[PDB]
Amino acid sequence: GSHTPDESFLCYQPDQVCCFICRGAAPLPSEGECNPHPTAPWCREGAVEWVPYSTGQCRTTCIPYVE
Repeated sequence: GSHTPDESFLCYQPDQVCCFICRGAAPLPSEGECNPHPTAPWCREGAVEWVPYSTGQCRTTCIPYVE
């Protein structure tokens, strides 16, 4: 789409939650779905960044539910 900057997707799993801001890629699903979301206050609140994504470079982290 005329090239777009970084973007984050909040994925959902039967018992997990992932926050990722890619850089030329998309949200890789595994056992649930995902939604559109610029970034995440918790992503930075616990991780930091990323980069290694099959189709592109990303930046963010992953973690279980609230438990």
